[PDB]
Amino acid sequence: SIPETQKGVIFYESHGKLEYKDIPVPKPKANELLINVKYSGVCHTDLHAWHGDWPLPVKLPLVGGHEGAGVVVGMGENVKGWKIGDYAGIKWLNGSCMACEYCELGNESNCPHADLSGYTHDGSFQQYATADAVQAAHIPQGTDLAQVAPILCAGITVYKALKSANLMAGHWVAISGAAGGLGSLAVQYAKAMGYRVLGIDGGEGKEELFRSIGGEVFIDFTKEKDIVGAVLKATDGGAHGVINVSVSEAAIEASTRYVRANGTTVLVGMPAGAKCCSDVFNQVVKSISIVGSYVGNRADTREALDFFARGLVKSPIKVVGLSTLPEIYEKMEKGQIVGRYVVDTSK
Amino acid sequence: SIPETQKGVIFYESHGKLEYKDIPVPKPKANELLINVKYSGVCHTDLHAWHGDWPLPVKLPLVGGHEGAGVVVGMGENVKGWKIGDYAGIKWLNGSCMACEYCELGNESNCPHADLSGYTHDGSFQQYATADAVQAAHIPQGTDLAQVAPILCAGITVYKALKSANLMAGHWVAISGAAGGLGSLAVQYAKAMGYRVLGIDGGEGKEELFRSIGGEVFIDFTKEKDIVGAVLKATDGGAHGVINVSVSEAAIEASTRYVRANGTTVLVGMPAGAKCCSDVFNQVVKSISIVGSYVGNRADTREALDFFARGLVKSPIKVVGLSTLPEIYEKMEKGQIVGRYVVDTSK
Amino acid sequence: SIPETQKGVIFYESHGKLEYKDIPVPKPKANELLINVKYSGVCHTDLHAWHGDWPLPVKLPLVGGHEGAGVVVGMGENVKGWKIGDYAGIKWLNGSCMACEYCELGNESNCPHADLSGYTHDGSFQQYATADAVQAAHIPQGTDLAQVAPILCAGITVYKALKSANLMAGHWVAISGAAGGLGSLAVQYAKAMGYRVLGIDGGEGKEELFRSIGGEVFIDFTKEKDIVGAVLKATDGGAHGVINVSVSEAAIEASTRYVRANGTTVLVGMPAGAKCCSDVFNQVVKSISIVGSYVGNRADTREALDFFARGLVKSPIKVVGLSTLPEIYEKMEKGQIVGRYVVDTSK
Amino acid sequence: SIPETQKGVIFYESHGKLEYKDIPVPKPKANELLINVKYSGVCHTDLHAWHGDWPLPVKLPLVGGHEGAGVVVGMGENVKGWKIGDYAGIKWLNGSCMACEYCELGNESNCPHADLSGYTHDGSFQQYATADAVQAAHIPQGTDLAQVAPILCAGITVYKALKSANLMAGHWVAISGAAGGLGSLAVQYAKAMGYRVLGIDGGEGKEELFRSIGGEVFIDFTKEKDIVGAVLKATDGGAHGVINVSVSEAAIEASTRYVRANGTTVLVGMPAGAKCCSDVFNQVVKSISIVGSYVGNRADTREALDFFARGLVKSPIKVVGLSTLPEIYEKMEKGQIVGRYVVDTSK
Ligand SMILES: NC(=O)c1ccc[n+]([C@@H]2O[C@H](COP(=O)(O)OP(=O)(O)OC[C@H]3O[C@@H](n4c(I)nc5c(N)ncnc54)[C@H](O)[C@@H]3O)[C@@H](O)[C@H]2O)c1
Ligand SMILES: NC(=O)c1ccc[n+]([C@@H]2O[C@H](COP(=O)(O)OP(=O)(O)OC[C@H]3O[C@@H](n4c(I)nc5c(N)ncnc54)[C@H](O)[C@@H]3O)[C@@H](O)[C@H]2O)c1
Ligand SMILES: [Zn+2]
Ligand SMILES: [Zn+2]
Ligand SMILES: [Zn+2]
Ligand SMILES: [Zn+2]
Ligand SMILES: [Zn+2]
Ligand SMILES: [Zn+2]
Ligand SMILES: [Zn+2]
Ligand SMILES: [Zn+2]
Repeated sequence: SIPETQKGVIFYESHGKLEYKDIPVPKPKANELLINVKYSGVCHTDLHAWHGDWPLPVKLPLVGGHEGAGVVVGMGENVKGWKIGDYAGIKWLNGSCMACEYCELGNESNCPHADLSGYTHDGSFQQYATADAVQAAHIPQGTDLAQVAPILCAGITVYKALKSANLMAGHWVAISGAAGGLGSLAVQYAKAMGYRVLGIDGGEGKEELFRSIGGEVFIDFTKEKDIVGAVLKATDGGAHGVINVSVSEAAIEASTRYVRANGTTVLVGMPAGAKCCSDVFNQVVKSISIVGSYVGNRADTREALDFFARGLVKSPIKVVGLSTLPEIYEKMEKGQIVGRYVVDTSK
Repeated sequence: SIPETQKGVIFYESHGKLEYKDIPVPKPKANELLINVKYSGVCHTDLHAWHGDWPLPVKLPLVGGHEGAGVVVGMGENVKGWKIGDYAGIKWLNGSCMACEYCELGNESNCPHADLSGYTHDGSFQQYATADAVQAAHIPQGTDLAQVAPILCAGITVYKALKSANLMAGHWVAISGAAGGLGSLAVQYAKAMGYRVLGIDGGEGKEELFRSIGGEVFIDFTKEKDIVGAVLKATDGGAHGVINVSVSEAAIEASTRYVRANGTTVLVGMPAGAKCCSDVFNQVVKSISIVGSYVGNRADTREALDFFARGLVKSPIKVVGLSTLPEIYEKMEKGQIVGRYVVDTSK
Repeated sequence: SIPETQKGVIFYESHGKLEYKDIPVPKPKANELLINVKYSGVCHTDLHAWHGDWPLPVKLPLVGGHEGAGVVVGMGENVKGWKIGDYAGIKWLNGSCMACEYCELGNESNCPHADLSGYTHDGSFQQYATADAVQAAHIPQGTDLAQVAPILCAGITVYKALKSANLMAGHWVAISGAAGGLGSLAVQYAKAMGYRVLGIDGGEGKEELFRSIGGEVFIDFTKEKDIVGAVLKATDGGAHGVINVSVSEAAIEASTRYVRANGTTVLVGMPAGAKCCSDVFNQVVKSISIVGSYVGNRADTREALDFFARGLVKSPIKVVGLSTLPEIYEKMEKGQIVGRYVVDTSK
Repeated sequence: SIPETQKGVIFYESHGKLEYKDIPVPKPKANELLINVKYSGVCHTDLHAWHGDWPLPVKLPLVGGHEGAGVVVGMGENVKGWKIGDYAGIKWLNGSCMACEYCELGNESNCPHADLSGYTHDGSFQQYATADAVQAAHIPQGTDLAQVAPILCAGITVYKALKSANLMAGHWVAISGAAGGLGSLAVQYAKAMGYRVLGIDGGEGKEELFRSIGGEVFIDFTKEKDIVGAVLKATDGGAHGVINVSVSEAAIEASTRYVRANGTTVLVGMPAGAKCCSDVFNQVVKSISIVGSYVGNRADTREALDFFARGLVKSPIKVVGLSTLPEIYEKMEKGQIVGRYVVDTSK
């Protein structure tokens, strides 16, 4: 039935050797599911984590990963709306307190008692993982789990960021980083949501990917000397919305400056040490809003998966073995990635 | 009955001598009210107009003023909803194209063809002024035009800001510089809107004043030094809303750090150099929004006036002669202005 | 160059003979466009005007029409944002006071002094008509004025209704009578807005049509009899939004019962007798809203036109001569109107 | 410690004899708290329940009551954020599934698996009761429990109904039934929320109560022949909001007809067999919304109690013995009640 030993990728100090090795299988707590993870998307977040790019410390030794699509093989005595066999999703937000003002308003990700997969809780870069039963993602039977894996962070994230840009069907959204993990999903969520899509990315056939997945206007940051100008021109006065999913502080500076007056620039990506600076005068006069968006809630999860089920968004994924995570991380830190890598935990 | 000559305050160069001289009485176009301004507010926005600072062309020869309280004394053929004897207010936004995206959404401020009182259009620093009938404030019968005049820029601006903060009755709002100028007004609207009010200011008896006008908690920048810590403590986790009257980089920056999760920190004035630098991490992790808020539209205005009608918002004013005006510009170009000054267009 | 005499369609009594006779060309006031209407829509609202049904005074002698597509051929002095040669649209709401609570909130429809095309103001059933410049639609260059004309009442009404339904991309919307008239248009906007579309209609091949225009599920009133049950089943718990084109008491009433919890059921047309009876229990227990939705404001309009610009909303039209008009009123006063009729003001 | 026997009021068939007798103390389930209830507000809902006024059946034999303010003396092994001694509130919504689309959106009351205090779950008309630990109301230590008891249904209910009327500080709200249990709280919530308050009730010193608790304009339905007229007059065109907490189908008819254009009428009260009927034309033309509101959620609970803690709302209560519930019910069915009766479970 349930083994005692499994394989994971784990590091013991920040930015230290990523070890592919045999580790213990974790036991569920009363609130938690034990999931046999079949695939895990790899999120740029997981790299920031390994590098120690963020002001919060990770749990060491840490098993990373937070886009885990697997099966429920065990559960706590306190878990309720779950059967053995159900498919489950391990997300960034392993678990919230579900008892504070924030969790009550559906801003579960902002709970100060938040427990995070691939940071403070052993994640989905292993064959077996634990996750809060209340927060976990109900994945419909029959879902190709390799394909859905990225909806679990990149998908819910950009979906919720779009809602928070307060667009309307027919308005322009500019996706900053349109070819990355988060970017190529945002592009589709946004087409599905009725927006006109402009994409800023750059690199080999990054454009091609963008066209193939429904985007309308592409601006290549490798070639366009005046990004702002192009956006302003392409959208006749600026993006009603901007979704910053680059890992560029620069790209973020620009997003403050090509967003439409009365528009909204959303911050999603979180580059090392990054500040968003904008001129006060300019932001006031133009009544521009700059909004931080942090993953999503359960309702965001249910909605975001519904888009995948209907077939309207689909990550451009390559499936490689878990034991190849050091390679994905090298590829990712060079922005070579066209969409998403998901790891098979069998290899 | 309607004069031909009038007294007013006008210049011929950027930073030219300010001529309290006689000038022609303007004739209203078919779309305008002609207004006999009895009192006008004076703020620093008028200073920057004079100085020729801000980017785009002033209209020389210019009569300044954008806070005009008067009586409709004449009107064009096209005018509707206005009677001779109605009390009218001349705001920053005098008129707009009424035929663009921005205008239609009640964001006329952001019109490409915006006509600006005391800038592109001769303003309230004169006995008789013209104004697009459609934007002009409908001051209610039985409003003291001296006491109401400053409300036409500061009051409405501050009311719009509080809406831009997007709070509900019972949420804490934090107002920087809360006892000086825009602050006092802010505090009073906030209170009248059901918000719990935290004030930050410093100096001779400002705490007393702040209490006397509805302020709940006062944080003293002279005697406290972990502002963030004390705002957090007092509001049990941060301020749902912030209005940033004081515009030091540091005061704004701190807002991003004492603002509650999912809260909104609002940028207000027209400061000609200030930057807002938010840590991307912290802004994303706490789901914070930084909303630039400009001048109110016609609905903002009617609403801001209704609270003042109800006796709920008062400004201490100091009434001196229009003839005295240059003296007051001159005191503003240093900083010898103690308080909120209203000009009497008869003296 | 601009004629003095013109042809138009005018009456002298409530339900009088409809004179296709020559009439003076109206002169625009300083606030108006003079428009050479090339095509006008014809709906039943024009029928009730003629008939003298609705409560308050028609303006005899009257030229009907409220769906006018033309070119700006002249303008008053006050007009802004308009050029000769611009294509313009004459809607139900022609002009308003622009100086009341209602006007300022973009709810001009509800103005006490609302000037209504083909009612209080001679409308689009004529070669040349005048219209308040501020409300007139800005039809984009490169729009076929025949195909666009009906969108000026039905299209916008139907677009506003869907907003009044307050749905998000991926929510089910249920549209009654979905293949006839307002329905087809509704369906197409809904689809273009990201909504999943359920249609209810009945009769000869309406299901086919409905599919051909984006409809997802079709519920056939001929062949099904637990409508509520089938709407519930198909939408897995009810329709987040309902647009009630068909106005039988029963069709509306049912809406309150197939609408999802927290959902919104929208009332649209101008039916001169219909009642909406909701069970208070059921409306309270399912937190249902019943929102009356009227004609779109200037922003509703610019948005509704932009979808049609993009090729996403088409109406089958049938173009017959303005001279032919009374025949069509006459067919409307019974119900011999097969489809959506547009008048050519040259023939 | 915890007795095995206690006293309750219980009936065995609908509208049957209300028995004051010795009953078993209930055992908590894993999810639940066992509360020693000290006081229970009595809600008109509890009467509708005993009479069988509503289309859903009660649990028989039923212990009524759903505004229970007491102490936590025991709890399930699965309960988490609770200590023995905490004060707890039993509300209408004993418990939701907390796992469906609705519960996720914070519309917990609309869960189809909803378990209801004083209908499907033994309520607070007894010394000891069970209640879901996740839904239960955290009452701050030191709260006078007799006074807070009504916040638990009447308070959260009207608070949430006001939010759902979408008013702004300065708009008029008309409370229909301003002197009843729900009414006198709505009046205060609304003053606290910055609205102008108009009240419709009637009966001995019902006005007096209204004045004493902060209401501005009272219209007595015992004396005013034209209620609509008076409201229209009193608020200069109608209530931006209406909160129907009468138990009159009539009063509800009127509320559809004195609500401001663009305003919102909220249905809260649920008289036997009641329909809300409104003219379609009138509701469309005026873009009026009619919205059902069903108690509140946890966040509504936390907010609503915060208003009581700050001292801004206070039920006008008489405290009598539980054993006197047949008398309260007789008084209530004659609309003699000026505010609220709370039952002491010691007598
Ligand atoms: N806030 C959240 O809830 C959240 C959720 C999930 C992920 N994230 C964060 O979003 C960021 C991106 O994660 P990702 O998984 O999409 O990154 P990726 O590496 O897969 O792709 C990023 C894209 O950025 C483009 N990009 C870059 I680097 N610089 C750019 C520039 N200057 N302009 C446009 N595109 C750029 C690259 O080409 C790449 O496609 C990371 O900081 C990650 O922590 C935030
Ligand atoms: N929907 C909900 O979430 C919810 C929550 C709590 C209570 N309720 C419902 O609200 C209704 C009122 O409950 P209550 O506890 O306030 O009722 P009350 O008896 O204490 O006072 C009701 C008032 O109605 C006045 N009233 C009446 I009877 N007819 C009136 C009329 N025609 N005009 C004005 N006031 C009227 C009476 O004078 C009384 O003060 C009941 O149907 C109850 O089920 C609904
Ligand atoms: Zn929490
Ligand atoms: Zn992630
Ligand atoms: Zn000013
Ligand atoms: Zn404009
Ligand atoms: Zn029409
Ligand atoms: Zn008006
Ligand atoms: Zn539920
Ligand atoms: Zn109740």
